[PDB]
Amino acid sequence: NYLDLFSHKNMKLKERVLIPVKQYPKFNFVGKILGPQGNTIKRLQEETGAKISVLGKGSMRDKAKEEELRKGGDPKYAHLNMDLHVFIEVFGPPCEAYALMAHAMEEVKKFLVPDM
Amino acid sequence: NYLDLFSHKNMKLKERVLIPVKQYPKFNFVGKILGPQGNTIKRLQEETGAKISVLGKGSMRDKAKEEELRKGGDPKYAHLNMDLHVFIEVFGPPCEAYALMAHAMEEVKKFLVPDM
Repeated sequence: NYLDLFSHKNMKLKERVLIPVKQYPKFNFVGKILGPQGNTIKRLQEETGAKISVLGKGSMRDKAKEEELRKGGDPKYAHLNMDLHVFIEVFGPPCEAYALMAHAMEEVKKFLVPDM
Repeated sequence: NYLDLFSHKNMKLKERVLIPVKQYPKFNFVGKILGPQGNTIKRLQEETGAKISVLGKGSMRDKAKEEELRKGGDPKYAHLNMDLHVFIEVFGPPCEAYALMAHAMEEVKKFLVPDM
């Protein structure tokens, strides 16, 4: 469409960011992002105002539970075939939607490139 | 697609931002953005690392030249039917393409919402 700076309806922005395991062979990304019992990624979302979730091959870490669930074919576990990644979604007023997503990308970069 | 944080090939991002003339009845937006013979929007681009251009009904300010060019139907003047807007385009490495466009949006907000 067009972007209207004074629009009351929010636009969405979405990104699937690969988790660079190739580049960090011994780094437990998945662990770090999620945290002691769900609490990190919880505050990460609270802090960014975005929806962030980890998805794809290796996201439960547990090759079995993933094979079971994949093979179960429940649609919700669809993502389990995909490369491991972080799925960032914002829903924001046009005047700030880019700000939101960029902030969110920053915060997430901190995890995915941890020696930045 | 997917977003790769360690990718050498740049992604593009584009936005068409309406210039809110209804909201600022007596404000010469077009003038301000372009400047003394082209120099503002020139630095704006230099500073953001983005491609920024003003387009649509009123972007020359000159009802005649616009009628002539519209009716001339040269494809380049296509935009002359559209609402007046700023067209922001970035071409950037994935790890910072969002940063770039958000910065650029901010800089442009500065012009389009001038009393903010």
